[PDB]
Amino acid sequence: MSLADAVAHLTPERWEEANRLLVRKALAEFTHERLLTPEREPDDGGGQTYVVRSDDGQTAYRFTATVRALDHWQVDAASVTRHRDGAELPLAALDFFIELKQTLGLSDEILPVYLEEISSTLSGTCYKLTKPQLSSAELARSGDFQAVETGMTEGHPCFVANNGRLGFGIHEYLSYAPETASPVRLVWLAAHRSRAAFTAGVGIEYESFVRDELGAATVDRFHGVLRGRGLDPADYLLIPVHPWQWWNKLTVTFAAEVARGHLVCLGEGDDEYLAQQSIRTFFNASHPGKHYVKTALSVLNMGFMRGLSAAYMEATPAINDWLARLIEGDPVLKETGLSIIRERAAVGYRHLEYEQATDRYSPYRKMLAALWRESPVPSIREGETLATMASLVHQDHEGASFAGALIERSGLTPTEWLRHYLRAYYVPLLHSFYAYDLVYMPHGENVILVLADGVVRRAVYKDIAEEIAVMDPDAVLPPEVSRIAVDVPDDKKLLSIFTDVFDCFFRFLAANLAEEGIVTEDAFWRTVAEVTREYQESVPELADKFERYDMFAPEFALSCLNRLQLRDNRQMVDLADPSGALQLVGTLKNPLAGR
Amino acid sequence: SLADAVAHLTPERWEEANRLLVRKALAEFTHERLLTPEREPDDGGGQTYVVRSDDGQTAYRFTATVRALDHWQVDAASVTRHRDGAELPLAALDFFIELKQTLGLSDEILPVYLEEISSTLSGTCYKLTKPQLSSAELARSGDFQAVETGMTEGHPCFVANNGRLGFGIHEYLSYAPETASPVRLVWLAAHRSRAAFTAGVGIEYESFVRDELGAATVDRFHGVLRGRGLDPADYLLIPVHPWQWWNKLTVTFAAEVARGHLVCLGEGDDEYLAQQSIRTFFNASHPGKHYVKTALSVLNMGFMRGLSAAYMEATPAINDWLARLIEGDPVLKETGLSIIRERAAVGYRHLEYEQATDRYSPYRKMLAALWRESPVPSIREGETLATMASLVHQDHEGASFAGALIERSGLTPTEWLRHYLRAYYVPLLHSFYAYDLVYMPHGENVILVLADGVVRRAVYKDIAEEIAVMDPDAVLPPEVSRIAVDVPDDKKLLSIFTDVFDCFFRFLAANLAEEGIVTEDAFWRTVAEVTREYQESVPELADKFERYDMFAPEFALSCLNRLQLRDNRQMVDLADPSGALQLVGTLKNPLAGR
Ligand SMILES: Nc1ncnc2c1ncn2[C@@H]1O[C@H](COP(=O)(O)O)[C@@H](O)[C@H]1O
Ligand SMILES: Nc1ncnc2c1ncn2[C@@H]1O[C@H](COP(=O)(O)O)[C@@H](O)[C@H]1O
Ligand SMILES: [Mg+2]
Ligand SMILES: [Mg+2]
Repeated sequence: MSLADAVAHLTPERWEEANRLLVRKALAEFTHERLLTPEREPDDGGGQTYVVRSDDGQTAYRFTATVRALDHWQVDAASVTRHRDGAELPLAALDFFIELKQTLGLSDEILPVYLEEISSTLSGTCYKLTKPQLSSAELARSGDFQAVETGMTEGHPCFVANNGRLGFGIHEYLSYAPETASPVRLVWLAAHRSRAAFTAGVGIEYESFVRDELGAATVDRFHGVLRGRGLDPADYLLIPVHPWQWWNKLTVTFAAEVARGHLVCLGEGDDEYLAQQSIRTFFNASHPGKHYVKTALSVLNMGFMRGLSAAYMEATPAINDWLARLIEGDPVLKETGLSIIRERAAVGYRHLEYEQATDRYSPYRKMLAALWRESPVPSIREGETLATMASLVHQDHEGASFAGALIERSGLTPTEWLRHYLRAYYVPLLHSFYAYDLVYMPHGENVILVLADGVVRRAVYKDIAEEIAVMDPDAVLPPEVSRIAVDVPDDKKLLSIFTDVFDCFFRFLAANLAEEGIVTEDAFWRTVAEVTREYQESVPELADKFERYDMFAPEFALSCLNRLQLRDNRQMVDLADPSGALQLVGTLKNPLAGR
Repeated sequence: SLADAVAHLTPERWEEANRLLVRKALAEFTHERLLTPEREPDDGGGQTYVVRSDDGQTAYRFTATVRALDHWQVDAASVTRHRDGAELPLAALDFFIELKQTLGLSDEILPVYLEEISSTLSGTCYKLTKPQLSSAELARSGDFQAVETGMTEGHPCFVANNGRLGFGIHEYLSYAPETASPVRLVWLAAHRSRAAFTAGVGIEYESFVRDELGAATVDRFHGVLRGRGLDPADYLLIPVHPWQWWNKLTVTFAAEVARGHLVCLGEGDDEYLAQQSIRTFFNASHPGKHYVKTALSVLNMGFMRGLSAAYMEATPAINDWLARLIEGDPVLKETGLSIIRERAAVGYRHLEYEQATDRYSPYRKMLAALWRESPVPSIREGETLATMASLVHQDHEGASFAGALIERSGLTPTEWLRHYLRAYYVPLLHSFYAYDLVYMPHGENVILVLADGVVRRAVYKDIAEEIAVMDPDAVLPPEVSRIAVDVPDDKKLLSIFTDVFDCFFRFLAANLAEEGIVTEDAFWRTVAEVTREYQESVPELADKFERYDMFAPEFALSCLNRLQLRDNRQMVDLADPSGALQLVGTLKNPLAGR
């Protein structure tokens, strides 16, 4: 049955494995965020047994872990056991959360919805366990950008409830989840110019842009659909839409717009897209050189509804143009090879009645918008391949690091390999901060690596307009881009590197490379220190600022990521409050300290 | 197919949908005293009124006839909208934004309520594309399900009444009653450690499910379980709304599917039609077989339409108790009253979600089903069935369906009304006065048995979850004592005044008067005669008749729309219905001085 087929990945054996992996990560990351304080229990062999108890005291979780730099808890999956009233019990993620509800600060309101997000994340793991199990070495050897993108399993390495996609029924999961590599056809709407606005970056004009993307034949067909209803194509702008968004939302929530002819259904476009790790961003699988399309998707994932703001679209291209120009202008960013793939164009729809009915923060203002982003594909030479930076912290079904496999392929020492990666990825971030007070959101999903023979040649940053900030409230910026100017205490500025790079990315990378015996934490962090010191030696003009915002400070604040989602799982940061949802809980030892 | 699904959404149908809904909004919100129209005298022969927005800048203008029970027959074709001196299109979303403060819609509720408005309008657009049958063709047809799927209005008080929120447009087309789309149920095997089946008198499980599905189907179901390593003895069968399977059970209850607490058995062979309640299915393949009522986590008219696993245990016993009571009472026998029983019920208890929520949680209403016997086997040659909701049906010409039953009968409007009141309304007087027992007897909970256009007898449904005994000291069989309630004495007769008079007869007497069929005076005269004739026939309750006075000058105006507007997600709250009631002054009882 297509009934039975749709749940064939939900079996006791895979459910067990899924629960073991998720509970392993719960113990590790909730210990990192100091929600749990595991108690040391009597010397087993040497490298350490621990116990975590329920709110109750009645249910015990025992495991082994190696504790690594940045208060990182490498909890052994195979070691986790559960005990109550003298007896062992099966590992069960739902029971974990009910049992540690108060320990974890889960409100009565959030718990039941959080458990849906857990339930959904576990299903996805079960789905991923049914797929062909490719080693880290096979995936590296493939050189296949979309094989890597869709082969990723973890998601965000910190958030536990990270792959919820709540709003997807099972059939929609199987059609739309990145890990399915299901081909998707975008739904195209005509949107009346009384309510839709198209914004073009330098070098973009609308009529040639849409003809390049859809082909002149499809544009002609769409013009015919409007003439057919007695409508003038000049009156309308083209908006591509996530099929989920069209069938579940715009046809109901925006029925008035469809009925009135403010919105007209044109059809599917021909090209087959693959959802990326972000879910609502599509890569063009038929024409890899064409643009990604970022769609409005009113689905809950990882602390936010994944809509797209019609208001932010107006400035989105200008912000990208400014960033690209700043990068071509800077000698250090040139040495580095840094580029972005620009958000090149954007369209937004202003639902006039919903604006009248909602504050400017409502998800109802984020139901209909899209932007186009350049493919990195046309920029690579022969011999080059592309990969999500997320791949560096990927471990295959045998625990083998994809970073490890790139090191193997490269023929370089681990530390030589790391120098090339850090020069490409990390040095731009240090220089953007010190020279321009510029920060990004540089996790695994927002960076693409260009690889030659297993070596990182250069990094490509994406997700620009909605993520970048300038940490100077009086920054002189072109009018259209000054909304990126933020006021942030001095106190918290360098947390952009310590939190987003060190605690939420390097911590996982150094640990996977240590556990697999490829390179010691000592040599990992020496290498970061050295590249850091060499960057600073090459720009003496910024000496004063290197001392003021010290990368080698003894300590910096623990910023907790799960704590945000546990306090509020629908908007885990108020996008309307002065960066002040951060949950800082004491300090971490800086691995760079004394270098 | 993309264009096919939105083909009902056109400017002309959307315009007509908005006109109808703003007409009803002006009407019912005026009835509930949220609006106070001003009289702009055209003559002094009455006629013409204005309502302003919260800011006073936008003016709504119409004509109405005010009838008994403060019923505002707002003429749909008269409604105009004006701002800064210019005419504007009637747009329902704009109506609600403009009167947000007047209507008491919170910042939190407004945007979700507007979705329910948008969805209600969409439905109207879709009903406007169906073959426009007249009340006379529908009444002549004798087709139970042509009538059921032929209704357009929905609840005649509630404006945001047909939202079905959580249906995507594809789901609207497959699942909404007005589509008459055949549905196949999805069958799950539910492990006995979490599922419990309960049977009324005369039901045993194994013969029951073979009767419903056939021996071959049950055998195949046993085959899917043995194929998987599982013993069929360990499992019960639960039928599920495919929406609930595809969107909720396969995701929210993923742990149950994966562990084999729930096993997917496939679709059932028989075709069902969604009834007006949306999650109750009539068996179109075998009309004589059971209705299936399903758990459906969608928002409609002030509630989620899930089904409580906890209430299923007592459902059949409450049904058996009411049937036996009806069978034993001479006044209820003379009336011809019967119920269609909720005969069987299964409930799933999700133990982890129990640990995580309080007993009121919708997480506990996600997997449960009951079976309700069909009325079809009980009818004789010459008899047809119709939802009581049809009496207040008006076709595309404004012609009352009740009117068309009167014409077919050859009876005077008044003779016709006696038969209807005897079958439907007397049993409600006798239940209150003799047993302190009330139902929820709106159009969707009553089926009429029809001979030659006449109401011969009435059949009640929605039983276990609706009925009350208004007496906390009632001695009732152990299983059925949860229907015992403490209601203040001064609110008891609101069961008749609110649910029958203000929420049904108000509409029926106005439709009949406006079409010129029979006057309000003669309508309410007949009601008063049948009330008096009931009371005369049972003199031992003379003292309860003076204590609960059906002919009192006045009773409280109980506002239905005010509840949905205060809370569109659970409009009646915790375990205290007598709690959320919004009483705003009084209505002139049309039985006053009779
Ligand atoms: N490895 C990953 N790192 C970060 N985000 C990820 C990753 N894999 C998937 N995601 C998802 O991508 C989205 C990130 O959005 P943004 O933070 O704007 O880049 C969220 O929905 C994340 O759950
Ligand atoms: N004419 C009608 N009268 C009452 N309820 C109706 C009508 N048409 C549809 N319904 C729906 O039927 C359901 C009534 O549920 P209940 O009150 O428990 O029988 C609601 O979801 C109503 O919106
Ligand atoms: Mg992103
Ligand atoms: Mg009902």
